[PDB]
This record gives sequence, C-alpha cells and structure tokens, in this order.
Amino acid sequence: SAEHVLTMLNEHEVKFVDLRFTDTKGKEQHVTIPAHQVNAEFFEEGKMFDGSSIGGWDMVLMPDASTAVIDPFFADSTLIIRCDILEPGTLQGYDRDPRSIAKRAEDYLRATGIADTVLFGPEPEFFLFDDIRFGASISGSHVAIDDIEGAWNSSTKYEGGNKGHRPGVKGGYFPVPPVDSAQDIRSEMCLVMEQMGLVVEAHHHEVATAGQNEVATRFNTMTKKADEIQIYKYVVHNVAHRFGKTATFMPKPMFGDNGSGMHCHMSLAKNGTNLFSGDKYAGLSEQALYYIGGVIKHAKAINALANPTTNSYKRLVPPVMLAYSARNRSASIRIPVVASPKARRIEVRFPDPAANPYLCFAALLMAGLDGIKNKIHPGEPMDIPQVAGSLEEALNALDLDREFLKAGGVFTDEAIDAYIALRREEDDRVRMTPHPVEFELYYSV
Amino acid sequence: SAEHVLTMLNEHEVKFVDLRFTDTKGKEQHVTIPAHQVNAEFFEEGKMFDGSSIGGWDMVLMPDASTAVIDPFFADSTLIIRCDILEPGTLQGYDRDPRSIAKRAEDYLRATGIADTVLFGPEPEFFLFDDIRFGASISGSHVAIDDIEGAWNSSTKYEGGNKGHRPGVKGGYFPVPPVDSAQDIRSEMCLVMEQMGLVVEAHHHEVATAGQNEVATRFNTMTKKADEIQIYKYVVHNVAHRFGKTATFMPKPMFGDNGSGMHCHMSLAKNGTNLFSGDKYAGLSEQALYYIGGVIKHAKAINALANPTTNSYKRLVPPVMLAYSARNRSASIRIPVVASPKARRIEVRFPDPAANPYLCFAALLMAGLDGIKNKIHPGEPMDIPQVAGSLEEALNALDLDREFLKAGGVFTDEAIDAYIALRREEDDRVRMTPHPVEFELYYSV
Amino acid sequence: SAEHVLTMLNEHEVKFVDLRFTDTKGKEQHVTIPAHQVNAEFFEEGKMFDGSSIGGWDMVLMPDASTAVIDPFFADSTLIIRCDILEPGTLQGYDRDPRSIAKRAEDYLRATGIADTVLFGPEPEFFLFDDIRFGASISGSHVAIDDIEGAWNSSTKYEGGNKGHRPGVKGGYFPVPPVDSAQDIRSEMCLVMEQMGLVVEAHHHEVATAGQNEVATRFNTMTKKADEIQIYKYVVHNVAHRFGKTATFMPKPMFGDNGSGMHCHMSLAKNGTNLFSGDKYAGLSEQALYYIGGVIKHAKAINALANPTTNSYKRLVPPVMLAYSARNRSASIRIPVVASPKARRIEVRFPDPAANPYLCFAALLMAGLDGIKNKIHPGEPMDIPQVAGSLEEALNALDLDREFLKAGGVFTDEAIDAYIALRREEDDRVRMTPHPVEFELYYSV
Ligand SMILES: N[C@@H](CCC(=O)O)C(=O)O
Ligand SMILES: N[C@@H](CCC(=O)O)C(=O)O
Ligand SMILES: N[C@@H](CCC(=O)O)C(=O)O
Ligand SMILES: [Mn+2]
Ligand SMILES: [Mn+2]
Ligand SMILES: [Mn+2]
Ligand SMILES: [Mn+2]
Ligand SMILES: [Mn+2]
Ligand SMILES: [Mn+2]
Repeated sequence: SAEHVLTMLNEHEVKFVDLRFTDTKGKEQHVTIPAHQVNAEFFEEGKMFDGSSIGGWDMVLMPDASTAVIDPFFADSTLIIRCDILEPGTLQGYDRDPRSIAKRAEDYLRATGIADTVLFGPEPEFFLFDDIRFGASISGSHVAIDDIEGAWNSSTKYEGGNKGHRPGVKGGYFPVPPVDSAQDIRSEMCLVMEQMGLVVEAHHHEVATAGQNEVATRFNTMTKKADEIQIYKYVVHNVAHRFGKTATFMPKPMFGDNGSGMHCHMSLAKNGTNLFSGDKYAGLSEQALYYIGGVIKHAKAINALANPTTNSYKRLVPPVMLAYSARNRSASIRIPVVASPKARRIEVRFPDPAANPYLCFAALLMAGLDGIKNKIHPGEPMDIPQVAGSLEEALNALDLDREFLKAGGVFTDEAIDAYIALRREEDDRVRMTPHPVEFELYYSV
Repeated sequence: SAEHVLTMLNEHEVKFVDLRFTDTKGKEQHVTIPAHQVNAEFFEEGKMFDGSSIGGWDMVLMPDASTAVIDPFFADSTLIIRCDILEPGTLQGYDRDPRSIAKRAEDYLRATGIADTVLFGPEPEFFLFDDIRFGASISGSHVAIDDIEGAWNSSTKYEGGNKGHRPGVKGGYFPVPPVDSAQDIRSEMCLVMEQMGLVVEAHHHEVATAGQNEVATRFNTMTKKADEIQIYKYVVHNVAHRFGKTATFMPKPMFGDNGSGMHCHMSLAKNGTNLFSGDKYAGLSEQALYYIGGVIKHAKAINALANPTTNSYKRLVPPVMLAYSARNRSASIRIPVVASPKARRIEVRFPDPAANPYLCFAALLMAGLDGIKNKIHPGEPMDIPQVAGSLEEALNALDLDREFLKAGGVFTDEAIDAYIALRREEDDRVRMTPHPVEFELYYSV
Repeated sequence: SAEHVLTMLNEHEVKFVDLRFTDTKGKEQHVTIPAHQVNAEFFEEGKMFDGSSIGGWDMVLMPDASTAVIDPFFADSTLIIRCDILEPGTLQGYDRDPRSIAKRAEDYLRATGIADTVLFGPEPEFFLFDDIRFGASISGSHVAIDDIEGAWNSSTKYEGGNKGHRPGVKGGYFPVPPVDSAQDIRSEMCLVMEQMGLVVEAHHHEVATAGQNEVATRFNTMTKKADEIQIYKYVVHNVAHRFGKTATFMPKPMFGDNGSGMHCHMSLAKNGTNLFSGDKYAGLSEQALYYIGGVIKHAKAINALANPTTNSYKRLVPPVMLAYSARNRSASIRIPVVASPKARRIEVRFPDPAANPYLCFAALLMAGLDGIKNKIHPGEPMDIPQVAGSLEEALNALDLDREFLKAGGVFTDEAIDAYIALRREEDDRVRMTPHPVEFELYYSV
C-alpha cells in the first residue's frame, strides 16, 4: 500500500526512488525520483514521462506500491517501485504495455471461470563470461567470447599460471570446484535475489563450458513471476558485474555447445485445487490435455514471443518436436514426473531468456486456454509438428494466428502489429549482413 | 543578509570566501578572498577588480549575501558568494553584466504590471565522457570522443575484459544498470545540487549512447534560476571530475546521435495566479498566446542568445519549426499537457546548455512580453517559419531585431554590439578552418 | 576524323581505347574498349552505357575523334578518346552533360553574332603532398596533411637526416632548389602535358609551404580548354603518383596559408580581332566593360559553378571584391597590363580548381554575354559588392539568377535543379558534422 512504501522511506533513510518498467522487447527501463517527491499525489495520479522515445510505443507511470524493494546495488539508499504505463488522464493502461497485457491475461482467466490462478515457473539459464567483444562494419564483422572456464583456454598463457581445471565443451554439468569457478557468484546471486523477494530453490552450473549457470527459483502467479524474471535478470547482470564478469541471457552465444533456454512450468488452479492433476496420461486431467493441445496448436505464434530473437533459432535446431511426454526429452512439452501430490504440471521446454516474460507468459496462457475452450485434444505421447524454424516464420505465424491472443482484449491488433514491426527490423539486419562462415563457404567460388 | 553570511563564517569555520560572477559568454568566473576580509565594508562597498581582461568588457564586485553557499568540493572550507558587477563609485551595475541584465528584465516585467513574477524551468542535458581529445594546427585538425558507454566500444579490448552492456546509438533512453553506467554519478550530482540549494525532481539517462544524462530540477524565478543553472553546471562539471569523467554542455558533440538541448519551461504570474492558465488552446490564456506570438516573432534574434555557438546549429537541423502545439513534437513551442491545475505553462524546446542562462532567459522574457504588449497573435497549432539556420543568421537577426531587447533599458546597444562582436570572432574561426569531411568530399577533385 | 583514329591504332599498336567523359561534379569518368571494337559503327552510332549510376544523371557515349590522344601512363598501349553523352537513338546530347552544355554556350555566342570565338586561359593551382589521412565517424573526425616541404617538419626526425631546406608558411614563392623540392616533378608534368597536346608556358612553385605548385598553360577556345583542364588534372594526379606524391586540386586544404585558385583569363574575338581591345579603361573596349558588368551582375550565381565546394569558401574569405582594376589585386576582376598589342583580356580571379571546367566556363561566358547584351555598365575601377560568402548562398543565388544561364538552351531547368540538388547534399554533410575547432571553442561551456 502507499502507506507502507511511505514508512519504508523513513525506515530505511531512502534517498531516492527508482521507477521501473519493461518495454516491448523486454528490457527493464528506469527513471529516478528523489524520495522527497513520494507523497499521496504520486501513488494517486502517477508521474508523466515521454513514452515517445521508448521503442515500439506523453504517458503516465503508475507506481504499484506492492512491488517496493530496496536496491541491493546503488550507492545511495534507493527504493525500487515497479510501474504500469497508463494512458494519460483517462488512466487505463497502454495496450502495448507488457505488464498491463499480463494483468489482462490473468483477469481474462478469471472471467472465463476455467480457474482462479495461473502458476508459472520459468527455469532461465545464463552465461557468465569475462570478455565479450563484437562489431560489424562495411569491411567486416566479428564476435569474440572469452571466459576463464572456456575449454579453449587450456592452451592459454596466463601470468598467474594456467591451473587447467576447466569444464570441457559439454562438461559443465556438475563437477565440484575448482572446475566450477562460479560457486560463490551463484550463492551470492541467490542471497541478493531473496533479499529482493524471490525464493531460491537451487543453483548449479549448467552443461556448457565457458560459464553456463542456473539459479532455480520458486514459482508464482503469472504477472508476479514475470516481474520476478525482471528482478532475476537484474541481479544476475549486476552481481556478475560486481564480480568482474559479464552475464548474458542470449539463447545461443556459442556454436557447438549448449544454449540457454528458459523452460516454463505451468499449472492452473481453481479454488485452491490443481486443475492439471487428475486421471489420464501421467496424472493429468483432460483439462490439462486441452491446455497442451492449445499450446501445440499455437506454438509457431507463441515462438514469436517466447523465442523473439534471430539467435533463438540457433538453439532451436534439430526441443523442436511439438509433442507431450513424460518419457521423450525431445518432446517440447514435458509432463514432469512429480510422483508427489498435485504439484502436477506441464513443462514447455522451448522458450528462452530473451523472451519478454510478460508477453511470453501471456501468450502461453492464452494458447492454453483456447485449447481448453475448444477441447483441442493434444493426441498421444511420443515416448510430427515442430516449432517455428526461424524468427521470420514465427512472426508470419503470430501475424496469422492472431486471434487467440486478442481474446478478451488481452493484446490489440496495434499491439501485435507494432511488435512484429520491431522484430522484423532486427531480422532484416541479421538477413542482409554477410556472415563469417559464408566467407569460409563461398570466398573461393 | 550580511549578518547571516557573517554567522555562517563562524558556524562553518570558513577559511575562504569565493567571489563568483558570470561573463558575457556564460562562463562562471571567480576570485578568492580569505574569510578574514569579509566585514561590513565588503557587503557595503564591494571589492574592486580588473574587469578589463574579462572577454567583452577597474570595476566593482558587489556581493549578493542572499546567495551564500558552502562549496562542496574545495579542500579548505569555502563560502561561495555570487556577485554583481557594478559600475565603480557611481555603483549602478555594468549594462553588459548578464546578471544585472536579468534583474532588469524582472523589474521591467513589474513596471509593465503584466505580472509580478516570471517562472523559468530549464531542462539542461549533458554528456559524460572518459576522454576527449581535439586540436587544430596548420597541418590538420581532429576531435576524438571516448566513453565506456560508446556503442563503438563493443569491439574494444579492455584488459579488465569488455563486459558488453552499453547503450546503442539512440538507445540510452532508460535501460537499467549495467547498460546505464551513471546511476551513482547522477544520484551524487542530485545530492550535491540540493546541498547547494537546488531541488531535484528527477534524474535519468538520456537518448544518446556515450553518456547523455539529465538531472531535472525545480523551477524558479528568472534571475534565481539563471544562477541555479550556473550551480547546476558547476556541480555536473566537478562531480563528473571526482568520478574520473569529463562532462560537457556543448549542444552537439557527436554526429549521428542526440544533442544536448536545454528546454525552457516558462510561465507568468500576477498576485499568486497563473496568467498562462485560462480558456483557449489547451488550457491557455489569450495572454499566453501573445507570449508565444512574441517568442515566434523574435525567434531568430533569441537564437543568437539561446543557441550562441556554431555547434548549436548542428543540433538545430531539420525542433526547428516555430509553431506551438500540445500534439506536434516537431513544433519548437510545446504546450505541456499539465492536466493538473494551473501549473499551465509554455515550453520552448529550442535553446541549448551553451546559452548564457541570464541573457537567454532575459531575451525569452522580453520577446514574450512584446507579444502580450502588442497582441501578437501566434496563429494555429500544428498537430511555416523556422529558427535561425546558423550562428551568422542568428547574429544578423539579433542586430536587426534589437528593439524588443532594449525595452526599459534591459540591454543597451553597446551590450548587444559587444555580444555580436564576440560571437562573430568564433563564427569566423569555424568558417575559415577546413573541416575533415571536406577532405572526404573534395580531396580527389 | 574516324579515318585518322583508325590509322593511329595501327601506327601505335594500340591494344585498348579508353572512352572518357566528365560528370556534373567535374570528375573524369572512363570505360575501356579493346582496340578491335573501334570500327565505322563506333564513330557512327557510339557505344551504350548505363548512365543511371553516374551522379546527377541507358545512354550513348559518342566518341569525338578530334580528341584522340595516347595515354602516357597505362602499361598497355591505349588511345584515349573523349566522348559526348547523347540522348539515345534520338542522338541529341544529354542537357545535363557538361561538355554538351559547353558546346552549346559556344554556338549561342556564334548565333548572337557578338563574336566568333571565346578564348579561355585558366591558371589552375595544385598541392603536392606525401601523405593525406582523414576520416569522420560518430566518435570524432580528423584530417592530417603531410609533406616533406611542410614548414612544420623542421622539427621532424627523419632517419635519412632532416636537411632543413623547406618553404616557410608564405615562402614557397620562388626559392631555388633544394628549398623547392618539385623542379623535376613539375618539368615532367610539363613534358607529359605537351605529349597530350597542351602547350606549357611556364611552371613554378606557388606561395604556400607543403607543396603548392603551378603549371601555366596556353589558352584555347572554351570547350577545348575545358577538356585541356581535364587532361591537366589527369597528368598532375598521375605524374605526382609516379613520383610517390599525392596531388590535390581542393581550394583550401590548409588554414593559415595560401589556397589553390584557378583564375580564368577571358577574351572575345570576331573575325580574327580582339573585341576586348579598344579605348576606355586600360586598353579595354566598351564591349569588354559590359562583359565585366555581366560577370559582376551574376557573380554569386557563377560562384555555385566556379566555387562549387564548401571548402571553396574557406579560400574566399576577406579576391572577394566584385570590382575591376588594373591596379587593385583585391578586386576579383583584374585587367592584366598586357602592354603588348591585342592580347587585351579580362582576368576573373575568384574561381578554383574544384570547379567543373565546362560548367564554370559556360557560366562565365553566359554572364559576360548578358552584360554586353544589356549594356550592363560595370562602373569605376577600385585602384562594394562581394562573391557569395558560402556554398548555400551561391546555390540560392544560382537558383534565383537562373535566367542568363537558360539563354539559347545552354542549361535547362532540370540541369540547374539537379546540380543544386547534388551540391546541397554536400553542403548538408559539412553543416551537420561537428567541426574540431568547435570542441576548442565550446567543450568547456
Ligand atoms: N539448456 C537447455 C536446457 C537444459 C535442460 O533441459 O536442463 C536449453 O537449451 O533449453
Ligand atoms: N535532447 C533533445 C531533447 C530531448 C527531449 O525532448 O526529451 C534535444 O536535442 O533538445
Ligand atoms: N593562389 C591564389 C592566387 C595567387 C596569385 O594571384 O598568383 C588564390 O588562392 O587564388
Ligand atoms: Mn537447466
Ligand atoms: Mn526442465
Ligand atoms: Mn531531456
Ligand atoms: Mn521537455
Ligand atoms: Mn598562381
Ligand atoms: Mn593571375
């Protein structure tokens, strides 16, 4: 409540308040107010900003006082407050603001009465490098990745000495220190995440050489979890930075080793009960099977939001199979063997950290409801259709399979059109710029 | 009062008093007295200095005891006192001293009875670089800008490692840390500004890559705000310096990305009421519309003072349109959608941080009054005339549209002539020195 | 004649024929045919090329067989043939092709009966440097000039030893070797020019340090002389190159020392007699005085063609005075003291080597005829109006004083409009790119 934020301000000698919001692409934006400008008026009628120079968008920042967290990194005491972008005076909420779209998808779920709450559990992976250099110019282009754990540094002269314990290319999965250099960086990330209100469940090194890592975090309701992904990413980016590292959530930074995916565990609940539990395949309800059928029916349109970068598809090369299974980890829909009670859920394996968590989760939910809503029966478990094979395909697919997103006003046409417009500009730059392996393949033609 | 300054001296064990004043170009000058020379005589009959070697000007420094601030940076305890330049013995105030000219424009407003007070709200932007090298010689010339946030450093080898989070060319507008490197430098700038008597409203990164920033600051009456711009600039220059950065207020340091403008919000008030509020276009009074009409009528003469550098016009290339609007941000006069009560005001978007805040504000006020004073009706909102396209144009225009500035003795002819003389010398050096892209364009002729 | 070219081909074992033409900007273009494609058909119906990618313009190259010269530089025996650009099939001559425009201005002179021939004598100056580096990018810009003769190298360590005889900044005018490093390079330029059909009169070092030079060459009729300037420039550029130097015709490469101008000596003749000789001021006819009056009347429009680069105006800073005189070398129209018979002529001092010699000469002639044609009496000799002070001014002036150029179809409106369009693009790049002395002037604002 406003009341509560106002005590924290004194209770913490807060010098500044950081207004934060997420844009269409997914990047957390922010503007800073002195604490002495937080008073009634503020939580009442928000603060005006020029929304015009935000990519894909005067507007009003409306502070959500439930979100107040103290920033673990800025030097002066700062209280972060997440905001919604509202349409000014009229005060309804930009239909292009991803947090508003997430909130709408949650209310539409309630209005359909299929369940009261959506529970999301994203598993975001990241890379933690020491040096990343890249560039493109008329005379050429390059990218150079470097990290102490890179299997390629086995030959490197280091002046401290080389020391040689390092994860080989698919060998980052699990060896104790010193092969895993990041135990203290991940534990620190866990402690700062909890200080910001997240609940860590586990942290470990991932499969790739050169710093792949994962901090596993307890689930939440869709829009709250989407904000927790924005804090997750902020803590990973800044703790890495304090440690002299650079972290990245891009899906596929290295060819020849693992990519970073963000698998979404989903579940639905009506009056304190898990609608996905039941009889049917592996403890699932018929309700749950239609949710899977809706996700599979709309997978390529979902890919435009859950895999929104041209790089995403370097990862999604032959979890490409649109199929559910408790057995086949090759099927993009895994039914986790919970064994346990009514933690029954589905896991969609194909999205990646580059996805805007609000739009990505809203689209998975809207697809899953359209399955239920039309008895779209999934089929049989593989123990056969595939995800979009490229961003251009995914964008065409979103453009044509636009209907399930527009249900109940969650996502307008202007919103979907402006989104495809942004992603197309990106796709073009990648399409028109010659790639280094083309010189390898075609220079002596 | 003198009395008050004299207590602060003991109350702070002040070792020195720094006498400060602004020259015609806008640069804050200063001379330092030991605290033990501040006594009755001082606040009474000022201190003599050789005014002769100040560009464009024995004279007397008259301490304004209302302005006493402790300097947050000098090692020994120092009390800053702003001064006015007075004509010696006779004690009236140099008609070429920009602070005196500002004070005269405020009294002339009172003498016309159109309002009691002018309220100015400048929005100055700046750049925060790490390295700036430049030079011109017979055999050539160069400038080299560098900053950690420069999109161009994506390819750079750094020996710490490169870390790669950086604002792209028009992408400095708003991303959270680590992409925005300056959160602590701007918050610190905010805290030192307030310690010097300013009220910060907000601080944020601006649109440009390579360190564009903005600290938004609460309005004031014209001459007081013009001094607050001189403190604003002093704090930005010295906090940046403590941080190992170099700040600059020049309008256009980089081609191909945003420039730093200083938009002036203006409003007029008679007996505690906002004369700019009313009926008419977007909450405006007819009074306000004539103010806009005077600004537009005299825009090119105002440009010689509000855009006084040849570099200013590298920014003002196709807010060039002399038009008012609540809608068109392309119109140089924006009527801000206050929505709120009688914070109704106009915003002139075209001036830049290089402007002498006293002369720039005095000229906007004198132009705006001549509009009121002659019912110079602005026209209709673009939702078509332009600003001077060059300093030479702006200087010719000031020279011919000299009358509205001379009203009530605000600005003499000698004052306007000496000003154009200074700005012409500058224009010539830029006009006669061959430019690097000319070799690109014409060497193989 | 075709017949003649065809013998030279055998007479010289010519392996290739180089088709050359000049574009709107003045740069000589070329395409190469094997000698075995020169036959009747060729001199008859020309050769087709894509005129579309020439700046400011399928078309036909029509070989002018009078122009055949052997190329003194290509390794394989090549015969250069100058061409006219004709409108295809219809075969009339592009009204935007500068050589055609020159030929039209000569025929219009004949059709007016004022004289049979125009005689032009351009005095082009050039610079001969060793190293020229420059560039402009978002993070900055630079130009670096270097030559062994640069007064600035007096301090330079050279590893051969420094040897120290060098022209000081305005001291390149006339000292014997070793101070003048270019005696053999200029004599060689003279011998190759004559081998290409030009008649050298004198060669000498010019006023500037760092390699300013001049090869003086015997006059000709307008279009023939305009082609001789294109050969002049080609020989200077390639002999310099063989010598390890780089030559440039740009008007003002160095601030603080002389610029390279191309003064045009002009004269008119009817039935073997010099119309410019007579009684009146300094041996001049009344006919000649009206020619001067037309040049002065149209000077700023002529500047858009005779001084077509933004750099041109770095040279034309306070021969700026539009005045004739036998005495005042400050007057842009000098009446040379011939003393001798009826070599009486006028000299216009203001054009520079960057000018397209066809369009520059055609415009001086058309202006001079409009003087005669309307008795535009010049005035009295200075022993007061000036040339355009910038390319933008010159381009506005050409755009408005368009009439005298359109006389008799010499220059169409499309031709004049496309020309201003090209020169404007150039002016803009120079106007929008920040200049290095602006950082010197305004960084600490
Ligand atoms: N990192 C894998 C996911 C690994 C896993 O299944 O644990 C991906 O690219 O999605
Ligand atoms: N920086 C812009 C102003 C940006 C804005 O309108 O917020 C300028 O050059 O004036
Ligand atoms: N080089 C001079 C001309 C020198 C001369 O008159 O001989 C110019 O800039 O035009
Ligand atoms: Mn994982
Ligand atoms: Mn999983
Ligand atoms: Mn701004
Ligand atoms: Mn503004
Ligand atoms: Mn000469
Ligand atoms: Mn001469």
